[PDB]
Amino acid sequence: PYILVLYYSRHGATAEMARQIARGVEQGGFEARVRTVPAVSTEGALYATLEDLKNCAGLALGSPTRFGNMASPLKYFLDGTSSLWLTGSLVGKPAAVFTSTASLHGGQETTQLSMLLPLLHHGMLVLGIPTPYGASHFAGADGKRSLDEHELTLCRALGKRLAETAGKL
Amino acid sequence: PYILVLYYSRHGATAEMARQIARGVEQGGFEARVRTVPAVSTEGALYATLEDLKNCAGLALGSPTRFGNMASPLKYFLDGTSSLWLTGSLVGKPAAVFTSTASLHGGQETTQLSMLLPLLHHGMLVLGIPTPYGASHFAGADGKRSLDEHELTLCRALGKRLAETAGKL
Amino acid sequence: PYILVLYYSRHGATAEMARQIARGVEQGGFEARVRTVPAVSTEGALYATLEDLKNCAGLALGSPTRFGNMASPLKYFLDGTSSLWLTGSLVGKPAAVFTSTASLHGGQETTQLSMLLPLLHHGMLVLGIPTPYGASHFAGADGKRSLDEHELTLCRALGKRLAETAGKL
Amino acid sequence: PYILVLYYSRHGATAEMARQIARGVEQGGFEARVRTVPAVSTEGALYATLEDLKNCAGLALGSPTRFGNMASPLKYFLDGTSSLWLTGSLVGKPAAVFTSTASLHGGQETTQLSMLLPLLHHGMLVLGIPTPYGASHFAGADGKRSLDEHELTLCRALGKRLAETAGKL
Repeated sequence: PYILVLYYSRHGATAEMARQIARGVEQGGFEARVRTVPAVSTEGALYATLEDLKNCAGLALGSPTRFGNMASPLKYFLDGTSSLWLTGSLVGKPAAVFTSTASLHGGQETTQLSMLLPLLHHGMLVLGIPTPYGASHFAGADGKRSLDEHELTLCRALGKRLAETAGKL
Repeated sequence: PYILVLYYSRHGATAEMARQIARGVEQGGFEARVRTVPAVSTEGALYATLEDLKNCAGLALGSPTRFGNMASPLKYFLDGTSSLWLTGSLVGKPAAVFTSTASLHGGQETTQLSMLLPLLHHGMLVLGIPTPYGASHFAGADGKRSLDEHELTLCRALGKRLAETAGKL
Repeated sequence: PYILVLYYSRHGATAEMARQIARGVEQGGFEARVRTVPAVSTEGALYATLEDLKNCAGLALGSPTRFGNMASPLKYFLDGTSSLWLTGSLVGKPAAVFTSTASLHGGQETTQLSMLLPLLHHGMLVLGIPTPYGASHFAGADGKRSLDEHELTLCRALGKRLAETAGKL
Repeated sequence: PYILVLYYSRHGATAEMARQIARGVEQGGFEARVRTVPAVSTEGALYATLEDLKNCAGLALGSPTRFGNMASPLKYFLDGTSSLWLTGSLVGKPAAVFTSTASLHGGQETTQLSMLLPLLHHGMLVLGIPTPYGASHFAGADGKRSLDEHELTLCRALGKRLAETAGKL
């Protein structure tokens, strides 16, 4: 009976968003299981496992926007979920996304969008904020800037909405 | 207690897909209300109304792929739904998409994708087929080619899944 | 030897962006031919023609964001360009997009994105701003708010870049 | 005076597509520099370097479709190109994409699409096939199935078109 809040964070912006979403989830009648993934190479929160994904009632996926796509260490953990898609899990379970960007120009909607693609592959029901595809944060080219009362509200709103939908389902 | 199957059709390909989805919906424990929209200019099934959208338990949206986007007469009917977004309806209700293309090259996924965008704006919960974003049909450059046993299965599957989710919700 | 700046405007926000882009185009060594399209129904700048599109050296496409997609009257004019895609024109010619939104939440990137899809169908070379997919404007829920020195800079930058690329090509 | 054909391959499908594109590039008046990237973890062609990307006249990017996104080892190599975006390179240079999928359902257009996002971030001019966003290959759930005369034609066509555009630029 938990929503998995699964994310990756480089300079900790996506990490705080994760926590707030978790609060939302709790407010929504569910236990938040907040997890991350390890760095990758060719040469914090606890690390997520396949079984974490297999057993969640629903999922919130987070990454910093990295050139319009999700961060590779997260992509790496998902690339290792064939089994779960093949036996058709995550199917039926609700999901949402969230992102952080260190950039004025843009790139969050599209990244949120690119992260809903796989969830729709795993056959999940995707929901947003009524950005509209998911919770977003501007971090400022310092990576420094902190959430606002507004961004905090949106994170919990989404977390709460995700949990309530898993409930209603 | 009905799923609105809302679509536009030029040469009737999307129209047959609509019907099959409707069958799915019935199989799924719901009444299908199948509707279309009128042609637009500067100079079949019954026509949809705003109240049709306001009162549905859930929604299936269909168009032929027209240069990677949905057909304008459909876009025109949606552009007239501000009121519904403003008072935040459709929110919470499930939705799916479907498309027809007269083309080898491609363009269906992207069009399905571009049609899920607005549903996520109106705050809906979007579901696919576990293409993966929605039911698709190749019509062949004649516009002629008919559904297969396979494409028919997918249409009802989606319709049934949409209705069952509205149910579970 | 002209770049077609083709757009639709409801409350004139996209219209001013069009003009500025046109200035950019001129700065870039090209004549701007600024055109719009007429309203559509079931029951300003000059109107664009098919031949306007056939003969341009390059293209800038503009719309207000309407539920994550381009405005229907524009979609309607493009839907009438089969001939041009079929005989494979626009192919090789550069193109860019621009948008206006009356909304805080979001929706511009995705709309810009959904408008680059067709250009890639017609086989065009698409370029952005080095949002990153094209020039954007927040209009404020009044539709009232005017361009900034910043948004103005971006519009001409894009127009200038589009024209220069058509040049280099 | 070379087009960088940059790709990742798991079971060698994207690898053959790379080679064919390279042939295209040669036919188009350019030297193909075909490169890949190493596997990533938490615990063939030569490997690409940052300087390979810095000095190309243009770029073709390839991956297998991995849940609607590009493969993580490729994403990892791109995530290490901040410097190049920051000093605004790749800007002005043409680019294309290509993909392989082991799947009936779908996912190639969207993945091609998700790979054009970053290229548009790095400020590149993106071109397709006049799928329409780039060259695609069905590998069959064996990963086994080989290119067709048709898919081969498309790969070289794209490679040739990419090189010719870099030429014209």
